Amino acid sequence: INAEVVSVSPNKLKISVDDLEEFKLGVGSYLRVSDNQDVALLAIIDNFSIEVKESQKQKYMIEASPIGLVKNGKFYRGGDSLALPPKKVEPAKLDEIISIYSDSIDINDRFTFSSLSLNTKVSVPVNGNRFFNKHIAIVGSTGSGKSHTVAKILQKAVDEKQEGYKGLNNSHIIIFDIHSEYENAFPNSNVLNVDTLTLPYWLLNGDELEELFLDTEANDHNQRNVFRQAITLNKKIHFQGDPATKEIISFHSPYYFDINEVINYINNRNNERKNKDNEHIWSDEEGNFKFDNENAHRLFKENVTPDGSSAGALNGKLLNFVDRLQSKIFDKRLDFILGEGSKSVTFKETLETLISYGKDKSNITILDVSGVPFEVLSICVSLISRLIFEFGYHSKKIKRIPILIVYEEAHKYAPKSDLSKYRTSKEAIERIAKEGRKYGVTLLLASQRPSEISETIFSQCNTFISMRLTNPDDQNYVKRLLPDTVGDITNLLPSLKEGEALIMGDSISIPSIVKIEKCTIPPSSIDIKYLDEWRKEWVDSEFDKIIEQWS
Amino acid sequence: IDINDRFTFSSLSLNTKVSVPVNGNRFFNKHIAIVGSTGSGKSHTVAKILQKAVDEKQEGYKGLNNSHIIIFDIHSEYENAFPNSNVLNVDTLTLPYWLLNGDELEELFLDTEA
Repeated sequence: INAEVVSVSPNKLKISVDDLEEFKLGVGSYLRVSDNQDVALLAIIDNFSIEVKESQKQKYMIEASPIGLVKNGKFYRGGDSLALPPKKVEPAKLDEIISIYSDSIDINDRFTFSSLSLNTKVSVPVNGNRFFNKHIAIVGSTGSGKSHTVAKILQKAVDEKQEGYKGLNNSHIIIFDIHSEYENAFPNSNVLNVDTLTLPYWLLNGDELEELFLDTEANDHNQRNVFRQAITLNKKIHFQGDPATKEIISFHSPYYFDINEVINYINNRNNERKNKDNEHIWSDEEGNFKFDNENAHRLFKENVTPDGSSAGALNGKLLNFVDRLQSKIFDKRLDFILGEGSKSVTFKETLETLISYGKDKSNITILDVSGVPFEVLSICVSLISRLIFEFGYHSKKIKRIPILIVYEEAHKYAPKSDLSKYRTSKEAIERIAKEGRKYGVTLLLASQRPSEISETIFSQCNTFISMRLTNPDDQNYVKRLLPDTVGDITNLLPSLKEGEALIMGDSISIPSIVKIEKCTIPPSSIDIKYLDEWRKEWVDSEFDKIIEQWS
Repeated sequence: IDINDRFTFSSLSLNTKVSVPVNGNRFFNKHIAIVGSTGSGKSHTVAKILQKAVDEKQEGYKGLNNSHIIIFDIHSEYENAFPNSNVLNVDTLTLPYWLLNGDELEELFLDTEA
């Protein structure tokens, strides 16, 4: 009567308020509709309105959305028919808001890293087991502090430990940051950039190893056919294992090979010669032989001279091929993956760095891919993604350790586009998403452009923490891909504050607008302060020093 | 499909309760194509039809039926699949040269280029 619900729809609650000051508050506040005790329905507020009757004081309209009903402290989603035209409205108390989030998850499995935006005092704990074992997607536009949330979750991930022992916990954290953002956020972490990390070229699969050395645009099927052939025979001779395994070895099979002998194989095939017997005869100081699958290993050496007065069938068709590989094998930017240390490294040492079980075991491994060239960025981010998945695949085989692969700027690796330069990372990250949940290898898509991420990869993640999203194309992409929704809270995305997040999913009890805790040590990236350097005087001695290094 | 004609070797993936028979009279008499990349279990699915065709026997007798499947396997992948089968590798199989025609005999022995 004084303040009464006048429209009870199963999705929208429209109530009558005579005066707000006596009623007590903003958009998104929680409302309780119960004049009868022992049961209540909790409704979040959509919007206010004012209808003027022109004969009395104006009545403030409050449209609310029922998020669910509470019975004896237990929150159940849905809208019951117990609501009647004689109902009462008043703001929900702090203890009833607390009971929505506190009672749903047990004390041991609570994982709190934020608080409600409407009321700071109430803290929202997410179900930690359901949050981490399932894939997470943290999308929010630039300037919204998205990387602060990806940090503050991970600082709470390391700090979440068992009470039995204090120290380095069970987890493992791998971050693929391009902006070098999380160096300051985790100072005790193990950081690997191009100058120290040495990936092996032979661990690349068939899809990965083709695009590292070739391009699909300027290479025909006959041009690549020797390249699959040349590596395949080089794999078997360097294979020191049992002969009962070597027949399964192919170009897709990750076994060690020497790339420089493959270059000599391509270069020698560029200079192949036909004799009077019409056979690719070959000459070296050890003897005289013909080109065959048995005697192809002595072709791999450099000191092989062609003999014959007539050219071969595949002669001269590989000079463009070998020079393409010749440029990459001494490309100084590709020294981390085709260098001398890549031949000398082992698979044990390769996985000892990415997992970081070395001299300084740390929870968090940072793979700074800023120095990686952009044409091969989608390959190193694909090789490591497969390697941790293969580590996760074989960790349960030797046990018959969850690893979070944080993908900073995840749309750069896994885009909606189907271009061949992003082909390697998109299908490998799909294997992390679709399959790796049961092997313990779980991911974290952190990106400021969610709409560039492919839908298949993005939808698999079921817990959706979102900061301010204000690009209209980004908003329509995320709001279409939602597993759950509450009426007027997805429209609040461009109006979110700094550090204020929207987190939904089956881990959290109810979708809500939360405020992530402020980072004591924020993920600040050290950059070239352009206006600070440009304000200084003209540096002239430093130009001569650069060219000498270049030369 | 008639009762004597039904040849079930699989079940629906979206509903495993229902069995999916094929017209086995029209299944084998017209040519079959099994297609799938490595690691897809295609060798298991290829073998499964061949066990079921072998086990497809009339109840009036106990023993061998009239199954005749000849396998050109290049990866040596179904030697362990069928224990009652005969495997003929190179030291046991014997191929006469005189049964080759002149088109095969020219390629096996000589080269026209030299």
